[PDB]
Amino acid sequence: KKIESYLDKLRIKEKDGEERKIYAEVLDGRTLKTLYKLSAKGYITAMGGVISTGKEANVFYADGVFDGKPVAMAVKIYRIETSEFDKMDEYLYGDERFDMRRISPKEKVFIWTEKEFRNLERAKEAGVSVPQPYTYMKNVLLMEFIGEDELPAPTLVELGRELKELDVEGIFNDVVENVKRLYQEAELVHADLSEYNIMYIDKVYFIDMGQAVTLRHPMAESYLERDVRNIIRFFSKYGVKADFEEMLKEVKGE
Ligand SMILES: N#C/C(=C\c1ccncc1)C(=O)NCc1ccccc1
Repeated sequence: KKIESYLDKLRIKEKDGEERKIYAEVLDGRTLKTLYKLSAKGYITAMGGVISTGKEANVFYADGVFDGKPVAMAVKIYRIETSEFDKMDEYLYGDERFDMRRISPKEKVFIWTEKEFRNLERAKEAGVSVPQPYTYMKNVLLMEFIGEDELPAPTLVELGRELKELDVEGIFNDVVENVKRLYQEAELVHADLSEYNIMYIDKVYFIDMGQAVTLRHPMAESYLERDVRNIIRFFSKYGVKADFEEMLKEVKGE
C-alpha cells in the first residue's frame, strides 16, 4: 500500500482536492524533486494557484524568498517531455551563450529554461520592463510576480477597450520604448511580441522572454518587423495612429 508520489512534500496552500489534482497532473517525478529542492534551499515558501497553462510551459504563483526578502513569484515550469523538433531549438540559432555540442537533446529544455532566465537578466540590465529574474534550476524558473495579491496583471488583450481610459497613446509609446531598449541595449528581439504577452499595471511589462532571439539570428530582423506590425495592428484598434517605418526607425535608431 505505497504512496503514489512525493507531491505532499511540497507546501501547497489551499491544498484541497482540486489544487492537488492540478499539481499532480502537471508535475512529473523529476520536476517535483526540483520544486522540493528549491523549497529546501529557501527560494520557495509555498506554492499557490495556476497562473497560466500552455504547450511548452505552465506558470504557478508562489510565495518565496530572494536575497533575504520575501517576494511574490511566478514559478514557470517548462514541460520536460520534448519533441525531436521544437521552435524553441530554432530560437537558439546564433546564440553564442549556448552551444548544443555540449548538451544532450534529452536536456535541451534545461537550456530553454536557462536562456529565458538569462534573457530576463539581460533585458532587465538594459532597462527593459520585465519580471526580475530570481533563480532557475533544471526546467524551473523563478521570477518576480507581476500583479498584486495573487492576481496576475491584465494583458493588453484582456484590457481591450479599457486601454482608452489609461492614456492608450502613452501605453503604445511605453511599448515602443521597451522594444527599443530590448533591441539597442539588450540586443534581443522577441520572436512573437503581441497583446497576449504584454501586461499592464501602471506601466507595460514584457512577460515572456523565452520566446526571444539574439541579433545574430537569421530571422531577428523579420521577427522585429512583425513585432512592430503586431503592435501597430493592435493599438490602432483603440484609436492610436502610428506609422510602421517611423517606429521601426525609432526602435533601430538608423
Ligand atoms: N512568462 C510567461 C507566461 C506565459 C507563457 C508564455 C509562453 N510560454 C510559457 C508561458 C505567463 O503567463 N506568466 C505569468 C506571470 C509572469 C510573470 C509575472 C506574473 C505573472
